[PDB]
Amino acid sequence: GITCDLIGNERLCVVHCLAKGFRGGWCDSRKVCNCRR
Repeated sequence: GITCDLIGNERLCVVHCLAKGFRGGWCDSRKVCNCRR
């Protein structure tokens, strides 16, 4: 599902975090979607 083509600029991932109710999300250096920030 959540994929990181962009790192950090990956709003398509960030929106998932925001949809869940997270402060936000970001793709880290591992190209993994993380939600918290």
